[PDB]
Amino acid sequence: SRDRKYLARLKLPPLSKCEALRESLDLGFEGMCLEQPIGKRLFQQFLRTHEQHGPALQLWKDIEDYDTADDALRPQKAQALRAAYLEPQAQLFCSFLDAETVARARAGAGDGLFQPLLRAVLAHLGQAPFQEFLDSLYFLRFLQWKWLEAQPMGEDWFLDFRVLGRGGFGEVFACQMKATGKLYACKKLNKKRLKKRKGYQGAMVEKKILAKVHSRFIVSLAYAFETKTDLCLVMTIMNGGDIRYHIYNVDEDNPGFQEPRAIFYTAQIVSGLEHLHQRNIIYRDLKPENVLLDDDGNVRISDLGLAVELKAGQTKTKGYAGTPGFMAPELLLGEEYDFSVDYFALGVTLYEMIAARGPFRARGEKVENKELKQRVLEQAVTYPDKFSPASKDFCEALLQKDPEKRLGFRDGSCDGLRTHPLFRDISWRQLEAGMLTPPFVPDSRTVYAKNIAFEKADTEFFQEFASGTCPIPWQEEMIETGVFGDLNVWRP
Amino acid sequence: SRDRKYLARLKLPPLSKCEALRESLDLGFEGMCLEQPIGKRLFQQFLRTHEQHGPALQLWKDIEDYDTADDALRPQKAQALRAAYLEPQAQLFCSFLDAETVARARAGAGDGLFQPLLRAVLAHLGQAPFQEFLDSLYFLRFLQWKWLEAQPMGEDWFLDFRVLGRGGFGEVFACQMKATGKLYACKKLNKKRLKKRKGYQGAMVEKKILAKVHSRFIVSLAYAFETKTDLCLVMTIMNGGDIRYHIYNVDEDNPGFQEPRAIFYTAQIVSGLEHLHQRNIIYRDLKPENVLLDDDGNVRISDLGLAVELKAGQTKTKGYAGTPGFMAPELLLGEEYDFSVDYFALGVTLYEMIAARGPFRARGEKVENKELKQRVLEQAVTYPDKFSPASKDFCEALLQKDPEKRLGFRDGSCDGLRTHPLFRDISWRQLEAGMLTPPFVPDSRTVYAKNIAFEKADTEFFQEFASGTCPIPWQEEMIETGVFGDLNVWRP
Ligand SMILES: COc1cc2c(cc1Nc1nc(Nc3ccsc3C(N)=O)c3cc[nH]c3n1)N(C(=O)CN(C)C)CCC2(C)C
Ligand SMILES: COc1cc2c(cc1Nc1nc(Nc3ccsc3C(N)=O)c3cc[nH]c3n1)N(C(=O)CN(C)C)CCC2(C)C
Ligand SMILES: [Cl-]
Ligand SMILES: [Cl-]
Ligand SMILES: [Cl-]
Ligand SMILES: [Cl-]
Ligand SMILES: [Cl-]
Ligand SMILES: [Cl-]
Ligand SMILES: [Cl-]
Ligand SMILES: [Cl-]
Ligand SMILES: [Cl-]
Ligand SMILES: [Cl-]
Ligand SMILES: [Cl-]
Ligand SMILES: [Cl-]
Repeated sequence: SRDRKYLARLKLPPLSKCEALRESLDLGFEGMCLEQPIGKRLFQQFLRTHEQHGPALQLWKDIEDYDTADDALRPQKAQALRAAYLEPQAQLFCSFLDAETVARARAGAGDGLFQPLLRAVLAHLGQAPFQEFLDSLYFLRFLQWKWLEAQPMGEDWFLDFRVLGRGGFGEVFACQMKATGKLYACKKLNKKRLKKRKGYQGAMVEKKILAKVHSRFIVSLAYAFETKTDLCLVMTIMNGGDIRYHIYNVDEDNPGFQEPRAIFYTAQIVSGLEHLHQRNIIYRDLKPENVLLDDDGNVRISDLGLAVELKAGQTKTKGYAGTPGFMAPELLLGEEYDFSVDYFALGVTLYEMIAARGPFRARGEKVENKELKQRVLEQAVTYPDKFSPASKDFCEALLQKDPEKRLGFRDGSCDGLRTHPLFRDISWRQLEAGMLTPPFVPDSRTVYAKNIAFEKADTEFFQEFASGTCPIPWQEEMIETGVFGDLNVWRP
Repeated sequence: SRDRKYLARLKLPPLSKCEALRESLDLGFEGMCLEQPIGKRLFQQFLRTHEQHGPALQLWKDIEDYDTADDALRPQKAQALRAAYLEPQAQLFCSFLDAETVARARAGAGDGLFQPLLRAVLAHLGQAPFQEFLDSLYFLRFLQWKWLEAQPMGEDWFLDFRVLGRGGFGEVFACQMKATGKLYACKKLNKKRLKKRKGYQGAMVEKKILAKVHSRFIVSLAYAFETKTDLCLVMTIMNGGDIRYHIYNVDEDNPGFQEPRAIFYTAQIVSGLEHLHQRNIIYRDLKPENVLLDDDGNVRISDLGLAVELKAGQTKTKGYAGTPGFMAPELLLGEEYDFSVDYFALGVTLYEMIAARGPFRARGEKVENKELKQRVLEQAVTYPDKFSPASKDFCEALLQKDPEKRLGFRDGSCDGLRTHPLFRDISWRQLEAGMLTPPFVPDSRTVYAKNIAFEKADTEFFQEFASGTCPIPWQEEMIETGVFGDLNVWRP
């Protein structure tokens, strides 16, 4: 799948070419060695080759391993961890730690056992070991990768191979990054039609939100660029398409998802919504057609074209935006609103997943926006026997017409909502890491995709929009596809 | 055999500690990338990881491989070389080369086919590829190894395990470098006895000569250091001891070497003598007791305590030095002399190897220095039937009493002497590289070794003498013993 010609442009530069990055990059520990996948990998390689750091690195790795392990393996793991690093006879005893820290980590039993230990380990690693890393070859090799990350990688680097859909949103293609073979979805916005529909500012707002979030539960933006005709956003491809299709069109006679599958998607959508709300962004368009499914069985939220970022000291907004059937009463009435709107839409979405109809409209019923609006404002929802008591109760809590009484985001988090009995069987710590096996695994639908004067103000906007490569996704791609391993070899 | 505790002091430094070496080292291409084993290895690793340099490196390696191959394999090698790098369809065609150079290298057939090609390859490598190496991680890793090479590695680093011999020369021990396990011979000079026998200047002259030669046919000096009681020279151990022992004491009834074995040692001693004479050094003590044998079957000259380096514009010297029986007439008469003296001693040594007696004295005969001196000056040598015509003729040529008529060093080399029919079966190019199988392989004799106020002028001399680690031998040891491979790993 890799193409030779583009793979050959991924060459590490001479060191002298990296002297300007060295001045201008943020070189803090958390930002470089914890948050950037290449930074982390290179930091850990430095630790592994410096025997004095062996215990700190192996303890670091063993805590991450513990944090994502199946419930049945945690006793034996927390025993092996303690014996290797914490007990007085431990072969890899971590003597940079406080006696208190070692004490507490040897006691304790519940969730987040070792989270305090981990903070201590990362705190230690950010002092002398990090300073030694900055004076090593490994740090320079990080600057070389960062120089590469910053090079031009525009339309030429992507091969379009299938049309996924066209409409007012632009056109979306399945495409392949030529050097690595990685598959992506590319959304293309026609520059002329965009100017004439005065959509510059909306498009920019969407791109910005996508660039600044980084969640496994939200489609990722990996590249933003321009062509002569289009502005282009290269993002995670979700091979299953939208979940609405799956609710109705897979078992046509008996549509709807089984509860475990519905619950698992809800949990992933809640994780996505929390990520946005913690960054002061309101999504405003949650519905089944904008929740996408991949062929591992996981979902992400997509279509961030109606989303708003709240400004400094802003807790509410106004503005009529959404999809009829999913907009909360407070929005339909023209009031100010906050993150609450997305929780009502969540309620509606879960209802549909289980019932294969919405709470206000029978399957296939045709309702004009006025008749729908008055149903959302006045109609009490009923629940068929198809709903368990926990799914009914969760749904009632989200469908509260008064946002003051609705379940949602409280005290900076969704942790309140995570405690509802609906989610009693979800291991959030494995969900967060992508390590919880989905209750259902679908087939890919990529084969159902069919084959393939501006002013200076227009120019400057396009070029600002075309900000290029996003660091974190690019580092992921390089590691995942094996390119990092191949180009980072010291002696074959 | 490696010891953990000393191995642990071989740690590569932080980069900032190498900034002063970077200013003060000679960083020329020939000196760093061709002559220093670690420099070369790191240069070749840089070439191997930069695909554009692949052809130059593989051609470089294939020429060295050709230069040392058994005679029967050279046709097929020179064919495979031409097809890979030189013909218009060659997969690894070397397009930095001139069309003339490629032409000549495709023609030709004799000895030194590709020597002009090799000069062209190394000339090319010393331009842009070398400049790219200096701007790479590989060059910095070279500075790190050079910093290590310069660290204190005195008496503590060596474990003495056997006494090889004691006398007026000091004491010689078999010893082991603790970090690497490498075995060496260590010669120790007692500081008090040395001062009192006024031997400071002689000892210094010897150390200096050993440090500045680098030949596979001369014992190598690897470390020079002091203790509270001794000055110490750590050098190649030669496990067989001196060849005099082997002439007489292995087949006691029928002593002497077979001609092929004698010829092979002579060829190696000539290679050693040429190395000295090309550096304007006269050995002055060649004899069987100072030619040492190792258990691969190869010999080196040792005991450089009488050697002289001629000064600028000096072609002759005077001074009565040597061993009775091996000193040339011109020296015995008190005349000026040059490199010719060592060729007479060669004559004597070869005579003894074949006859198991000297040319002037029967086996076991006792002759006072006066009666011997007059025999060397007046007696015509005779040759038993034991001598082939070629060995007789070579011996006659070296035993000429008139140094003007003696075979020797002419026009900067021994190439004249190399053409004598005696050496018709020696492949000099494999001999020079250590790649000619010896006609005889002996057993090691290490088990016959038995177990274990100064002025400020004295102080300054000892510390000048104790110059520490010699770069080239140290880099060899690191590579040979596997330490280089182990510490130079980038990702285990
Ligand atoms: C192999 O992948 C697919 C195949 C299909 C779809 C979507 C995808 N995948 C996909 N589709 C995307 N968006 C998309 C596809 C059709 S319209 C559309 C959009 N308006 O964003 C995105 C945006 C980020 N990542 C994406 N991944 N389709 C849909 O999900 C249609 N719904 C959005 C309404 C079109 C149907 C097929 C099977 C081709
Ligand atoms: C396992 O190694 C040996 C063992 C023995 C000898 C020499 C060596 N090896 C040796 N011997 C060396 N020198 C040496 C050993 C005894 S005296 C002496 C010297 N005066 O330099 C050197 C100097 C550089 N490298 C050396 N290697 N011996 C001799 O070669 C004695 N002749 C020089 C006269 C002593 C005998 C044994 C077997 C112990
Ligand atoms: Cl690692
Ligand atoms: Cl390093
Ligand atoms: Cl299902
Ligand atoms: Cl509805
Ligand atoms: Cl209804
Ligand atoms: Cl959990
Ligand atoms: Cl190599
Ligand atoms: Cl490099
Ligand atoms: Cl023999
Ligand atoms: Cl004699
Ligand atoms: Cl005689
Ligand atoms: Cl030859």
